[PDB]
Amino acid sequence: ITGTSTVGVGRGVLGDQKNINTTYSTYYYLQDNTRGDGIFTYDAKYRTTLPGSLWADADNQFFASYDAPAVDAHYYAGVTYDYYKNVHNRLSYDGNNAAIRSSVHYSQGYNNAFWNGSEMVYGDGDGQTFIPLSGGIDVVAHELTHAVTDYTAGLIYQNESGAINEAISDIFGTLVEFYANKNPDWEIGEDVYTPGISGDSLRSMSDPAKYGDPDHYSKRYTGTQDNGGVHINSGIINKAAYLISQGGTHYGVSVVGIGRDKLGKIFYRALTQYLTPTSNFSQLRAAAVQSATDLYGSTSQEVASVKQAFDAVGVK
Ligand SMILES: CC(C)C[C@H](NC(=O)[C@H](CC(C)C)NP(=O)(O)CNC(=O)OCc1ccccc1)C(=O)O
Ligand SMILES: [Ca+2]
Ligand SMILES: [Ca+2]
Ligand SMILES: [Ca+2]
Ligand SMILES: [Ca+2]
Ligand SMILES: [Zn+2]
Repeated sequence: ITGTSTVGVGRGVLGDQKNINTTYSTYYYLQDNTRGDGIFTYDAKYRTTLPGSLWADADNQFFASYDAPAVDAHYYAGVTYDYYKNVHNRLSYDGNNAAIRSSVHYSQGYNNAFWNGSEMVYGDGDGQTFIPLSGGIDVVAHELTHAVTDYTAGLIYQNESGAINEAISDIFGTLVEFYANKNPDWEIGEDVYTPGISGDSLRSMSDPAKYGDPDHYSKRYTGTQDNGGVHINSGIINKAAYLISQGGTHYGVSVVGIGRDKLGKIFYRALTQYLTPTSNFSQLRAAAVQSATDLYGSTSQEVASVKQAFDAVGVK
């Protein structure tokens, strides 16, 4: 859409008011011209045909219930773009300011969100297991991060490399949640999962076992479902990442925490410089150790904490 940049206001999934970047040309569109080559939000209209229609509104006010998921997918994708640029100096997912596209209201009662190889897609949930998925900033950043991985390490979505792929998305989705300071935690999907149950979440990084996911390599899923447990074995890496940042004693192994910022720095560098499509857990350990060495020196505390964390979850 060619037109004039403006700013509209709307209400998100959780009922919060926010300003969003729009474009005016007869109608007001969900097109943000301020970030890279743009952020574009589409209406999939309860269908599965993608991307749908670029989102058009007559008055630049998005307070209708149908508007909510579009407001949050659009705003959160801008925050995520900002985190990557400001913290890691990366311009969009491809590092060259590629336009970011998202489609909301996909299918009917769809309990998921995904990156399709080219855009982000968000279900509205069935109203019980989930509310519209774009209302969770960690969900939005998890999605966008699948694009970053695809453009960098290219981790195949199955078995060990696939669980690394999932852990990266959970790790950066949590870092983005802390960055925006939106009631941050080490849990995934809490803001959009089981609207009737308080206190739960989809996965836990602090204690993956809480929901039945492994927190040690010896408890790894060896089966075939979920692409060989990509959403299951990611718990082993999630736990390692939480220990590096926060510290703690796990299975008798003590880790001194080095904080989130450094965790982000070491993970980003492993991702963009050392990981490959087929990397396994043991290769990730080597990658993280080498990144920390590059950044802080072989004899630093940072390197020491990375080794301890991996030894705690039984990776190597
Ligand atoms: C019950 C669901 C939410 C759990 C799980 N999905 C998830 O954990 C998150 C959403 C979550 C952060 C809210 N979605 P995802 O990005 O991991 C699903 N992606 C996904 O399955 O991607 C594979 C794919 C490749 C190419 C084209 C299309 C799809 C799953 O698919 O098993
Ligand atoms: Ca309107
Ligand atoms: Ca939170
Ligand atoms: Ca969270
Ligand atoms: Ca809940
Ligand atoms: Zn994922």
